[PDB]
Amino acid sequence: MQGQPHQDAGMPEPYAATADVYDRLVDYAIAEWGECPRPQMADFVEQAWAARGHRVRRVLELCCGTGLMTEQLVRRGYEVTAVDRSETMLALAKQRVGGAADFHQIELPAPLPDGADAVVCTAAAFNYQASARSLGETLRAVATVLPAGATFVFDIETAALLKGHWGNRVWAADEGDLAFIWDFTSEPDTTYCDVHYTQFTRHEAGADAYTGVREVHRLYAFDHDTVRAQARAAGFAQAEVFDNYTERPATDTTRYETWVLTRDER
Amino acid sequence: MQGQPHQDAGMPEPYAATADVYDRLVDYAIAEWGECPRPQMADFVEQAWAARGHRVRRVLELCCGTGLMTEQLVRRGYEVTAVDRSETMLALAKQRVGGAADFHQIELPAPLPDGADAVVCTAAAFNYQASARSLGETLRAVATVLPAGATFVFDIETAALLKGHWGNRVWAADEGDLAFIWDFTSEPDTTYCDVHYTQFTRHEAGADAYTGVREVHRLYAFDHDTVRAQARAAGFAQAEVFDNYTERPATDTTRYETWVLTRDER
Ligand SMILES: Nc1ncnc2c1ncn2[C@@H]1O[C@H](CSCC[C@H](N)C(=O)O)[C@@H](O)[C@H]1O
Ligand SMILES: Nc1ncnc2c1ncn2[C@@H]1O[C@H](CSCC[C@H](N)C(=O)O)[C@@H](O)[C@H]1O
Repeated sequence: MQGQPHQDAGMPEPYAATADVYDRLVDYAIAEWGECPRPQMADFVEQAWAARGHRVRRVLELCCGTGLMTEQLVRRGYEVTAVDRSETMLALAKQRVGGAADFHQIELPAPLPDGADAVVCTAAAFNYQASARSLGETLRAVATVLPAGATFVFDIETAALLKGHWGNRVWAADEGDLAFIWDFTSEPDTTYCDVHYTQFTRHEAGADAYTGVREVHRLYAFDHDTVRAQARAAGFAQAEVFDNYTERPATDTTRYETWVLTRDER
Repeated sequence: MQGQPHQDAGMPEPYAATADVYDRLVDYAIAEWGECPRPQMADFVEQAWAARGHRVRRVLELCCGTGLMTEQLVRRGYEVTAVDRSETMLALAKQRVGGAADFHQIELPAPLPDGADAVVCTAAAFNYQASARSLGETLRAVATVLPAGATFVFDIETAALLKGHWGNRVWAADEGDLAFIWDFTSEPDTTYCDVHYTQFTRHEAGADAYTGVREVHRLYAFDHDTVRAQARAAGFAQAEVFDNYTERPATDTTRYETWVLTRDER
């Protein structure tokens, strides 16, 4: 996976070993750090479409993961195409949604399936973009399949958090059947934070045996000037930034920034 | 163990399951949180004795643990008596020091061996005292064996930390062969913090099997007025408080307070 630490043989790529705990860790993130529940994310994007008079029918979802946002869009009656680089994540998305969405294994940046009325990318997937250059190339791929005036909504963890909050701190929990640790490290003059994730899964209740699994996730911070510059060059001169899928403009307490990009029109 | 959470059958008392990782966790605490290395603790207590003209020969050490402070005192030529409630901790202290100190298994408060010229209690052992009442009873036991003008030096984690720092936060580390989590919880109107400690010990390098162990430690906060009141009632009207085994008076950044109590004289 481009942009992730070079590591030994048999070391998992992000989500290659942890896909089967992802939904549980999302429930934890919602309860602990303020990650937005998917129904609210879907309410927000629908409100954004309605406020522009967009008769959105076809939605392209990037980095769909296990399909938590995909299922909201499918339930609401959209014709959903959903893409992700991870075969383990996609297998869970297919279990959740079945044939009600069209799934593709694609590593961004790469050409995207044509025909959408709107594009979404939820839950900080864009923090895996390896560079401002790659981010711009991914935004170009989106612009290619969106008509003038159409919208792309995505969220990222705010740049300071990957350097000054989580920054170099540690979080963990012991839930008995599973214990997990996130150890964040960010070197002085880099734009990224390495998250060393470790988990221990109990073999059986009432016994003390566990299996340990580790994954390293490199997360890149993008400041507002970089997002705006790459968006403009990609064909989204208009970009706005909100606080975590609410209509409140982003402020200094925002942890998850929701960017609403509008495709250039005439 | 009085003052510790009532828990199920087969749940370890403090240090009953973790004595064999204690020295390693002290090395971690020294590196991570600023716990004072034992040679410096010993330098500080010796400087305090010299500043009073005390020809200290016999030292009583309370809550000696695995003997890290005991070994400093023995090396420096003192005649050391050392006591602790924990058979697992004392077995490690005897491995370290052998017959060069006189060890007793005693749970404080209780009568102490007579004859000391000075008493010490290092590394926050007094935060296990179950109440201000118990603390006072332990101080009385010390006063009983100390002559007029003699000193008792002990340290405690500062009251605010057990309510406002560690307070309700989490710390953890994954070191490969051992991973550990401290999960601190402190209810609104209590004077104590429960530390849920969990560790996972690797069976062998190059394999993913671990064994999990948990211990719960209830730590009590004592404010300055309480320490001073119980010390006075016990026969130590003079009490002074320093920052972590330096000659600097305690301040608002002090995490480990070093109390120097002087036995009443005429
Ligand atoms: N360059 C890239 N191309 C495609 N998928 C990517 C990617 N970088 C990261 N991902 C995917 O981004 C996801 C991040 S987790 C977010 C999942 C989902 N959007 C949700 O709302 O829960 C993972 O499934 C990961 O495999
Ligand atoms: N009431 C009590 N009576 C005796 N020992 C006690 C006690 N409460 C706690 N302890 C002991 O206090 C120790 C705390 S760890 C500190 C060990 C040592 N003084 C050092 O400098 O490293 C443990 O060994 C524990 O068993």
